[PDB]
Amino acid sequence: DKILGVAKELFIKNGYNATTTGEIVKLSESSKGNLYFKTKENLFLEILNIEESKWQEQWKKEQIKAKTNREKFYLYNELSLTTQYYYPLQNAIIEFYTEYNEKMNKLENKYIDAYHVIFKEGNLNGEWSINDVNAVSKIAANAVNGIVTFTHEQNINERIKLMNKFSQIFLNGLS
Amino acid sequence: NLKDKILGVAKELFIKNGYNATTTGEIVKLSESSKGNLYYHFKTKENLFLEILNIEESKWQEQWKKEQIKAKTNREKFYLYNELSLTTQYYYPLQNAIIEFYTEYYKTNSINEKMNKLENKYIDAYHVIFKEGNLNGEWSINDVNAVSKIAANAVNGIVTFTHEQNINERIKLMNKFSQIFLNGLS
Ligand SMILES: Cc1cc(N)c2ccccc2[n+]1CCCCCCCCCC[n+]1c(C)cc(N)c2ccccc21
Repeated sequence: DKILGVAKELFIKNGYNATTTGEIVKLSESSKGNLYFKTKENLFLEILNIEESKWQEQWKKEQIKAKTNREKFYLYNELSLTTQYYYPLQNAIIEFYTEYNEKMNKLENKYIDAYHVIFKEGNLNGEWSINDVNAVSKIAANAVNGIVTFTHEQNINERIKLMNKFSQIFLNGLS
Repeated sequence: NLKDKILGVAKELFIKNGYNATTTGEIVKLSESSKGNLYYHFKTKENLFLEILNIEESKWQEQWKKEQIKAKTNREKFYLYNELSLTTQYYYPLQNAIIEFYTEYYKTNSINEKMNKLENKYIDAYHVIFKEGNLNGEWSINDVNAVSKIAANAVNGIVTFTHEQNINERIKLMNKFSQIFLNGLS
């Protein structure tokens, strides 16, 4: 945990490659032997799992505010911009994909799961008629991740504005 | 020419060994130039890499001006541009030295300003697609500058975060997105 906490801080601030197990160990005393997650990957892939969940929990605690699935969608994407979980590691996560199908598969599904529920319960609630949810969930998720990640610099309220103009276009698109 | 040769050699070096690993001395010696001349044209490795990127955007835009003839309507151009963005990046060699470079100088605003200059140039492609689409009545976007930024960044996310998939599927999705997106505009 002293490892897992320092890593997150190092992976968020500096890169994936730019923070190595040398600097992580020196950051939390616990000697290199203690770091045995097997590889640097495993350490990192474990953090993503943690953070993806800390987000997914926060989303459940905050989705009550949404009455309809339409609102659930809008909101989920809005919250993605503001959260302190997962989405601030996406630079690392990108840098990770270049530098290297396993525990990754269980994450990518947990990552799209929030949209799966929304679109599934959305068909049950009759708000739209999407027939291939897995496609639309992976699309929506990644598009959103794009809007969050490829604008992390400019004014936060513009960001929120853009994401909502997105959510509108997308949902309107499905229906 | 020694500006171009520096750029060209630098590009290959970056492609070959990444951004961080490539030194200025390498670029210098391999291009039969000088640290002095490199400094006079680019000041830093960071800027040198930025001009490499400026060129690559210019080259990209040229591809698009030629490639977009295969797309008659702006609806078609939107579909295409997104495919290209996905496909052409899949085998883009600088893409790794870009990721490296970005996830390093994005906290620095002097650089990040110049990188948005670049990224805005990419967004411009969508701005044109949407604008001409308004003029042709393929759709009615009142807020084009926003919709462009969205399209571009939605496609970037699809391009970048899909990674765990087969390349024939990604195209399927990217086109599905292209479909869904356009069909929520009118
Ligand atoms: C040649 C060429 C070839 C292509 N297939 C191509 C495809 C799409 C766009 C440009 C292309 N170009 C042109 C490439 C010119 C360079 C401009 C793009 C770099 C600007 C930074 C973009 N960026 C931002 C904003 C935010 C991020 N978190 C981030 C993370 C990782 C990587 C990039 C990031």
